[PDB]
Parts: sequence; structure tokens; C-alpha cells
Amino acid sequence: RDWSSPQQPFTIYGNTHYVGTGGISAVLLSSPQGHILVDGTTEKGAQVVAANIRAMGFKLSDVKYILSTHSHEDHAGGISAMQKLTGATVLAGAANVDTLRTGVSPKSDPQFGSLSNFPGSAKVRAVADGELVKLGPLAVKAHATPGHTEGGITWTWQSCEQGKCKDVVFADSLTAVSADSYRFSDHPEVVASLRGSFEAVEKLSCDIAIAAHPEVNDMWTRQQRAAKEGNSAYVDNGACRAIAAAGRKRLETRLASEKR
Ligand SMILES: O=C(O)c1ccccc1S
Ligand SMILES: [Zn+2]
Ligand SMILES: [Zn+2]
Repeated sequence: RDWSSPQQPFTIYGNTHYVGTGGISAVLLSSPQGHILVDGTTEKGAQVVAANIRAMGFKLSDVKYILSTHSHEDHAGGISAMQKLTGATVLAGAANVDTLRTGVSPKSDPQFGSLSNFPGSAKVRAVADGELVKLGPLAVKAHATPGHTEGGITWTWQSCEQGKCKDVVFADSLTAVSADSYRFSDHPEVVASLRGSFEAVEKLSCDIAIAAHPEVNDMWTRQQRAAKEGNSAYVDNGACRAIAAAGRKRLETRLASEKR
């Protein structure tokens, strides 16, 4: 379950398919009129995502949008390659656009000093909080979830099977992590952003959460359950509340650790 590792793709519900690596989520939201890809995994992982999309019976040329959660190498490293293979437009939160274009995270990022660069992408455009991305019958909503990065987006949609529908959430990372030289307690905008994001995410309509790091919502345990349970194993309408609570716990632990 390395970030770049092969992983046999699988349908989670309706037209929502996991096409990521062993260690990093990527989702294809499919339609007869074209598809939306969420995240690219790593640079090496792009080749896994591409093969996975084809294994699910889809053409790369039919991927029209690539949606980015946030601009670190593990989620976004593969986007550039996937952009070239598909012709898609890359959509991201406003403050991460420049990072996706250059592959270099800026000094506002808590991890600045400790991050690895990744390949810059073409055709990057911004989306706002609450904005709808539409493609044929697909409708994906952008939710600003800053803190881990300034331009983090959590993406939501509905997938259905014979008219039985579920609210799906591709959850951005909400984690307080930094370089050794960074003090969260000195950066009130980042702390406030994280806290606002926990609150947004714990309020989302959230039947199926797919976390950018899949183990955050126990993807592999759930997949194992699904072998007998079916795809109800991925359903848990508390999952976004739990991802938010774990974010909050990580930040509170960190702020306590920083006290003089
Ligand atoms: O996505 C995360 O939550 C993350 C967490 C710790 C370190 C790096 C990252 S990229
Ligand atoms: Zn990250
Ligand atoms: Zn990550």
C-alpha cells in the first residue's frame, strides 16, 4: 500500500469507481457523456491510475475534468501526466492553483521546507467554495476545506443504482503536519482554517466518504467487508464526522505539544 503501488480498481457505488493506488485515493465518476477524475496520486502512480481507468472499461480521452483535493506530491504528483493523457481541465481551490501549475508548494504551507516538488500541470483553473462542476448528468460540488493547504477542496456528489442514491464525499486531508521549524500556535490563519474545515466536513451530507489517504476511513477493511457484505460496507453516514473529529484531535494534540 505504497503511494505509487498498483491496486485493482473497483466500483464503490453506482458510477463512483476507485481507480487510485494501494496508498492514495483517486476516484473516477463516470457517465456516457464523459468522466470526472478526482486526484492523480503520485507521478509514478499516474501510470497505475491510467491503467485502472482503462480496466474499468473507460477511455482516457473521455475524462473531461481532473479535480484536485490539495497540491502535495502524493495526491497531485500524477495530475500533470493524467492531464496530458486525457486533455482534461484541472480544477482546484484558488490558492492551490499556482502550486499545481509549478509543482512547488509556497511558504504559507506548514510543511514548507520539507516538501518534495512534483510535475507542474497545464490547464489549471480555480473553483470557489460551493461551486458546481457539471459534465453531462454529473454534478460535483466544491467545498473549501483549507488548513492542510490554503486551497484544499473536498468534493461531493450523488451516485445512484436503480434510483437508490447515496451522498459521496471525496474528503481532503484535514491534518496538522509541518516542518520542524513551524509553530502552528504562531499562525492563526492556518489554525482558524483547519477549525472551519472540521466544522464544514462534520456537517456534510456524507453516506460514503472516500478519504484522500484511503485508510483514514478504513477503505481496505471496508473492501474486505464488502466481499460478503456488498457495497454497503463503504456506507457509513458518520464517516465525515469521524474524519473531522480525528482532524480536530490531531490539531489539539499539536497545540498542546507547542505550549511553553
Ligand atoms: O494528506 C495528508 O494528510 C498528509 C499527512 C501527513 C503528511 C503529509 C500529507 S500529504
Ligand atoms: Zn498533503
Ligand atoms: Zn497526503
